[PDB]
Amino acid sequence: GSHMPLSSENKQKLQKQVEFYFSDVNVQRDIFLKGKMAENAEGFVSLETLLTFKRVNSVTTDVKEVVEAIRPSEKLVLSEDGLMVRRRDPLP
Repeated sequence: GSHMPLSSENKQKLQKQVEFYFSDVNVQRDIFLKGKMAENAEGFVSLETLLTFKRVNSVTTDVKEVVEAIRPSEKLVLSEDGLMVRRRDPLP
């Protein structure tokens, strides 16, 4: 969308896609994602990593748009510097 913005509705759609990858059901089956989460004790995963996932990549290629899409979430928490995101809740 280099030429057009990511609307509020599309931000909400992307928000749910990020929540999808981090959901209790999915995360427990994702060896790659769990591997990234285990790189630090807070379970933070870089937004650039998220940009490589299909459901995110089809919507945006800019970490800054991912930050705006994610912020409203009550299931995810952004790092102080806005370059990473983690689950609000501990692994099941």
